[PDB]
Formats: sequence, structure tokens, C-alpha cells
Amino acid sequence: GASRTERLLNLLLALLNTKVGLPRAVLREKVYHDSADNDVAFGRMFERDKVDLKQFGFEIETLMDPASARYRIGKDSNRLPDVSLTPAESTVLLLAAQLWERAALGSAAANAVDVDLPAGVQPRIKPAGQAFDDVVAAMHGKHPIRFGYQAVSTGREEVREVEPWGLGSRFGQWYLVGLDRGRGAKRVFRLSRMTTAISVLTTGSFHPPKDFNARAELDELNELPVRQATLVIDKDKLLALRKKATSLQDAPDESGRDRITVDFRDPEQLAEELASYGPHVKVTGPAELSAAVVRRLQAAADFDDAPLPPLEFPEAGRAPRARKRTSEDQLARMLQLVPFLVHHQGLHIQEVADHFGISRKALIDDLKILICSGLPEGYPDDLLDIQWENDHVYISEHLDLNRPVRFSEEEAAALLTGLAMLGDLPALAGGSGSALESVTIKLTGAAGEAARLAGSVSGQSVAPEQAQAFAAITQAIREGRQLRLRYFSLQRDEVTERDVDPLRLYSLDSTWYFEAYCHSKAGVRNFRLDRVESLEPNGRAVSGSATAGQDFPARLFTPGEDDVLVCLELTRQGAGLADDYYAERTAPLPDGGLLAEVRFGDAGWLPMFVSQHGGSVRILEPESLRQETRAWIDAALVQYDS
Ligand SMILES: [K+]
Repeated sequence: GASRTERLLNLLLALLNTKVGLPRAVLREKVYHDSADNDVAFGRMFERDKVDLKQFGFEIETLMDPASARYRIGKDSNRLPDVSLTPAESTVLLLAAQLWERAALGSAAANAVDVDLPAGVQPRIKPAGQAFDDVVAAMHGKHPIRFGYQAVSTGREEVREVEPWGLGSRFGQWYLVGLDRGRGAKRVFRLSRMTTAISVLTTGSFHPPKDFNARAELDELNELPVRQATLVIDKDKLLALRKKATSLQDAPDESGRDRITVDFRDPEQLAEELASYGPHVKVTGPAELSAAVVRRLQAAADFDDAPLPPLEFPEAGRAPRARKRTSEDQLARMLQLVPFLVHHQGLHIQEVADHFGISRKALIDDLKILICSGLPEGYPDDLLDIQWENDHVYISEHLDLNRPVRFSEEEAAALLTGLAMLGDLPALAGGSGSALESVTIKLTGAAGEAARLAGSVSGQSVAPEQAQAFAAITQAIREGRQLRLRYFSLQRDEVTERDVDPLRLYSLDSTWYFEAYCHSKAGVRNFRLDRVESLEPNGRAVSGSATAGQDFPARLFTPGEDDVLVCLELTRQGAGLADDYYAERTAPLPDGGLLAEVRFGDAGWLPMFVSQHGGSVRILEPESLRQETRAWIDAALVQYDS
């Protein structure tokens, strides 16, 4: 079972590595050491693995001139960058990319000693959670809606009166389709082109037409023209952006800056990304792109100019709680949504929520995390077609046209890390054949030998300075012992001291971590091995408080030791950000906005966050961080006032 998955992975890497080809005798020793039976039983299990690898899209070439044969995959290369993914595989891969991104952020903040996202992380461009909630709520309650819409001819801003039939994703971008009562015909609206939040007309009713096909309506959509942007950027900055550059040269007058061109289709999408970069970029052209960036920066300046609301939070007993930090149960359930989403009849929300024993709204939030969170960097934009009608979500299968995707070594390795965490989730009663398994094998071929470290949550070697702590944690877990932990602060000038119940030791991105129930925080935390100052048994048995309580976050989602606590004001349009960042507390504000207290992983990410969201966010406290963000925005704005 597990030995077959691992055996396939090892076989695939051995054949990929050899440029000359390996004979059967060498493969037996390298991969099939486990098989205690001789050539007879191994020979057929080898033949079965060859057949099985071919079904994952790997053709084993035989070079010979019996037992005289040599085998290899990929001919002279040791990677296969091109894979064909089914919709199920692509959706799993989407969750994996989200896990990688959280791992990458933790490592960048933790290993910092002037903000800059790490390699393989780009700003997250996603449809607004609130607008999504409002369309979904409108359809559920059979209410028509109204919203500001910037016209197809980029003409006047215009309020549209719509009966919503469906939401849909094509080319990574989300659309609303519905009956436009002003035109008396159906119309498609790009969410990015809405000027307002959606007002749900809860006094009204409508029925959608029985003969309405959301997939056929959205399939008729034609991709936007690929336009060219001209950008001046600071040297040695904005790595994800430079990955997209079609040309590069020194900037005409500004020292230490480059002039690049990048291709984009939707200018609202590019402007949100570029606003997140603040003063590190200036749009020189085109003007529609430039005006969108300034608007976001300016709307962010103006919100910080607005007077401060009172910092009054309710007792949080009479309020609806924000999204909780994602747990292993939720991750496992989201994997189990995939077969519904790709089945020919799709995912019927009420019926599937009942089946999992959760509310309708809880199930919708699972889906928003999974498929409405945008595409991380290194995840391709032309992989998933999504339709979301009233109570009905389905990822359309384009028959016998698996979309080929190319991954670099780095992108495949990053994704394998997210897949290996998904692969380490608790085993259920019911393995083989799943989409998780198949996309893991395919991405392994795209990473080559780098898959061996990246595709594992346990094999990484241990630096000598960490070996002592690695052995003490290992033994404490095995013997059920509590540990007294002295943990370095980020700067390593101080230590916190605390009793912990060690639970799991695991590696990610060449880093060792241990999950432990911390008796000082009274919750599960995930610590970096290379930040342990010392660990000693304290003579007590593990308390077992981890299994007590309610659920706890999965390992990439626990609050970090280095988090900085920030109080935000959100507009109604941006109210969904309080869920994205698992707000500790919220307070509703008169016009549908809210106060939100959130933990950010690093104070350096905050100005990018605020400028990215272009007026839907402001920092209230602490004052130091608020002004430091206003300076980022002001420095960004002063590039254009000339
Ligand atoms: K090869």
C-alpha cells in the first residue's frame, strides 16, 4: 500500500536520474530491496510497476542488445516538466499551493535578519469574500441585486439591476452571469469591474429560468486581449514580477531601477498586484493601468485620513465568529469535496453539507478557501473552469483534453511540499487511486531528484547543532514525556521558558519543526528546531491536553510565536479579509464595515497588505505600524505627482 506508493516514487526517480539506463539487477537493489523473494516475484512486481507508471503518464524506455536490458525515463534529462492534470488533480494541487505559500511566509519572516516577498510567493489576488457572499446570499434567498459596474466600453460607471444566475471562473477570473433587468437580457459581469459592494435587495424576489446553463454561458466568454505594461522597478526587488518580464533594461534616469515590460490581460488584476509593491514600482504605461494603481494607493491614503472609530469590541458571545484557523479535519474534508466537484452532477451544497454534518454556510466557507482564494504563484491560470449556481458547484470536465502544464524544478518542489503535508493527514477508514496520489507522482517527475527532500515531511537531514534537540524531542514523544523548552525569540537576544507536550517532529523546505502542546499558550504551537535554546524533561508525563478541548489548527495554521497583533478597520467591500486572516475579534460598524484584530506573521508584510487592498483596509493600532504603513503609501504616491 504505502510501500507501493513509495516504491513507485523511488522507481520513477531512479529511472529519471540515469542518462545511460539502469539494468534490472541494479533496479532490484536500489528500489526493490524490500522484496525478500527472488527474481520470480520481483520480476512481475517490476512489470506491474512499469505498467502502473505508464498510466501516470511516464513511458519507461527499454534499451537493449531479457536481463540484458537497461531502462530509463526522460531520455537524457532527469526531469519531466510537462504533466497533464485532470480537474481533480488540479484542484488538489490548488490546496497544496496554498499550504506551500504559508510555509514559505513563515520561513521568510523567521529567517530575516525594506519588505520583499520571498521566492515563489506573489500577492494573492482573489475575488472579494463579501461580494461572493452577497451573490451567494442573493441566489439562496432569490433576491435580485444592484451594483456599480464600469461599462464594457470602459465608459460611464453605471448601476446595474441584476437577477443573479451564477458565478463562474474562466482564465482564473470570476464572473457573475444573470438577467440584467435594465437590458432585459442576460449579461456577464467581471467581478473585478464592479465599483461597489453588492447590495442584495432583500425586499424583492425572482426565479431563475429553468433552462439556464451556466457552463455554456461562460464557455461562450472570449479571453481578454493580452496587453503590454511598462514598469520601472527597484533593482533586486519584486522577484515574482521579474519572472513575468518580457524585456529588461536599465531605467532612463533613476539610478538603481530597471525598466521592464510585462504582459497582462485585466488591468484591475495587475493594478492590485502592483499597488501591493508600493514604492518599489512605478507604472509608466498604459494610462488605464497607471490610473488604477494610483486610485488604490490614493484610496488607501484617504482611508487613513478618515477619523478613527472607537475601538469597542463586543463580548464576542452575541457575534458571528470569523473563519477559524484551518484544522486537519477541514483539510481532509476539502480533499473529499473534490470528487463531488468534478462528478458530472457536481456538488449540491445542502445535501453535501448534511452528509458531512456541517452547516450550509460552513460548507460554503470550505469551498471559498479551496477554490475562491485565487491561484498562488507557480499554479497555472488556465487549469480550472468553475461554475457556482444556487446550491450547486461544479468544476467542468473538458473531456479528453487534459490541460498540459509546465513546472520548473522550483515550482514542482514547492508544490510537492504542500502535497506531502496533505499526504500526511490522518488516514481514514475506507488506500490507492486517489487524485492526491496521482498528482504527487506526476509532480515528482517534474521536480526530479529534488522531489526526494521536498516530497517528504520526515527524511531531511539534521544539522549538527540541532541533533541534540532532535533526539530529545524524539525520545520524549516516544516515551510520553513532557519537556521544559527554552525557545529563542526572533532576534535570539531572549528566550521564553515553557512546559510543552511534544507531539510531532516534521520537516518542510529543509527545516525541522516540532508540534507541541504549549502549557504557556494553553494551545498547540509549532516551533522551529533551530530556535530551541534547550530542551529538558521535567519529570512529568505528557498532559494530553492536545486531545482535550475543541479542534486545533493544522500545523501550518497555528498562531506563530513571532506574530504581531494589529487592529484593522475594514470596509464592507473588504469585510472578507477578517476571515482570510482568522481575526481574533471583530466589531461590526454602521455601514457594514468592521473592526478586526488580527495576527500578522511579520510586521513587514503589513504595508504591502494595506496598499494592495487600496482603501478597504486601514491600520488603527499600534500607532507605530500605522504611520510606517502611511509612509509606504505616501512614498508610493509621490512617484506619480509630477
Ligand atoms: K533520464
